[PDB]
Amino acid sequence: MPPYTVVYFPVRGRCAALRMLLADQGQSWKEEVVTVETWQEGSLKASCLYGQLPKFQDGDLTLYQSNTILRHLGRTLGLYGKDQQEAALVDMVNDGVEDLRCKYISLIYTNYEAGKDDYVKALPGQLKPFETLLSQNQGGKTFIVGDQISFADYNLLDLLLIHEVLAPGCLDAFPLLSAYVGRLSARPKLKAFLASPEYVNLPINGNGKQ
Amino acid sequence: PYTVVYFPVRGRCAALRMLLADQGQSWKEEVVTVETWQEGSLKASCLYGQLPKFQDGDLTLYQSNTILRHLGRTLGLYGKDQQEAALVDMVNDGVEDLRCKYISLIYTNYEAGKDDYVKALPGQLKPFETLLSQNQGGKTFIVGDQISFADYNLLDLLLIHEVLAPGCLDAFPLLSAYVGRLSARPKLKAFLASPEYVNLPINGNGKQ
Ligand SMILES: O=C(O)c1cc(/N=N/c2ccc(S(=O)(=O)Nc3ccccn3)cc2)ccc1O
Ligand SMILES: O=C(O)c1cc(/N=N/c2ccc(S(=O)(=O)Nc3ccccn3)cc2)ccc1O
Ligand SMILES: N[C@@H](CCC(=O)N[C@@H](CS)C(=O)NCC(=O)O)C(=O)O
Ligand SMILES: N[C@@H](CCC(=O)N[C@@H](CS)C(=O)NCC(=O)O)C(=O)O
Repeated sequence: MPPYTVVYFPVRGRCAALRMLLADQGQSWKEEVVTVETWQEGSLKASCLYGQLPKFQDGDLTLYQSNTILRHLGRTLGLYGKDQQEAALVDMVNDGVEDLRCKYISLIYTNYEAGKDDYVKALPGQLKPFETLLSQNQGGKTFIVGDQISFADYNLLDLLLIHEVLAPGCLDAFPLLSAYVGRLSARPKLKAFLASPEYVNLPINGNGKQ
Repeated sequence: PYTVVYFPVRGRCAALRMLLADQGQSWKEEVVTVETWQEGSLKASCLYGQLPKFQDGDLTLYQSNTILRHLGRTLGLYGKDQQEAALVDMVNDGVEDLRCKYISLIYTNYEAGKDDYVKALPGQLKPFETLLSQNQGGKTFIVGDQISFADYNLLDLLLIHEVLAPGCLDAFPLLSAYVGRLSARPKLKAFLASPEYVNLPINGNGKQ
């Protein structure tokens, strides 16, 4: 049996990046699907530390919070930079990704209809920093930080892929980010995973908007 | 060589300053006035257009939690092993989630939402009381038996909530004892009583 178990709703949401990480790294994991019915029952919610999913288990280590899970996997699987300097930069990129993810989630669940236009207008300004980080690292030819993949790469890749669905062509103005997405999307295991029913047949968000 | 660039408020820099002080580290403060910020040049050079900005030698960092993790990693305040490091991260993310709600209240709707906020508070503080009860009965730190960067961040969050809602920790025996115990550490105690800390407002709009 797999030592990894991810407990989540049947959506990609905040679990898309860690699933891409596990798949690309050749790890096995078990998915425990939580239906809205089961969640509204109350018992599972009450046992979750902050009353929220995802919940992750590595052996008998139970974790909550998507970024804690990413950092844990980054640390145990060696996807956290080659030294402390790179680890700090990997963290800085991930926090940036998380900041934009929060705005995206707010749009999707709070005011999709009304704020989608303003959101898409401000997007270039939000994506520029990542284009800049990439240009400073070997000319954007490898990963977001250093010359080895890190957990921040999977998180950034997911953020870019869901924005391409929200605003098709938003990456056209960013040559380095565009090439980065195509390059990472082509990795053997990741490519196989992104094309699988497991990934494709899951909606991005829980309210049907994207 | 540490340098923290920030506005003249405690805000998101309070915890890292408490960390540096308690650990006996020296740092230089570069104050950014609203005037200087509105000039535009500094903002434009900041990676995500925001402060704090931190320098460790020639390593320039942005994002308060990135700075905390960096100091946690280099100063040895990140748990004794990977299992503890993951738990330290889980506590910090929880602190950051409540901090975001606090900041939203303070700057978005202080007058209208303060009552609802204070009513929901016990529910938000319970998880930390529970974490503490599971660690040697709440007698040491939030994770393990050594202090971590999450302790300083949680301490700051609890101290600013006591200012917002005096007595909110009365219902939480472990959190109450935890605050008093950490607040009594020699260097931290000296720092929390200094002009450098005391004479700085908590937030930029005067609300607290
Ligand atoms: O950050 C987040 O991930 C975030 C997520 C939020 N909600 N997620 C949800 C909400 C409802 C469900 S659900 O299981 O009831 N319904 C579903 C499940 C699968 C596909 C479509 N709908 C699944 C996920 C709501 C606010 C947020 O900030
Ligand atoms: O997360 C945050 O830190 C956060 C911070 C925010 N604003 N911070 C500010 C805003 C204005 C200033 S300021 O330099 O113009 N004014 C000041 C400075 C010192 C004391 C009182 N006011 C200083 C900090 C606004 C929204 C946020 O979400
Ligand atoms: N900060 C947490 C947030 C997790 C979160 O928002 N979970 C949502 C779904 S993705 C949830 O559990 N919603 C149910 C609820 O809060 O009632 C993380 O990064 O994992
Ligand atoms: N996620 C960042 C947020 C930083 C932030 O919100 N900075 C605010 C003040 S603390 C800022 O620079 N505001 C000026 C602006 O954005 O115009 C962090 O944790 O440091």
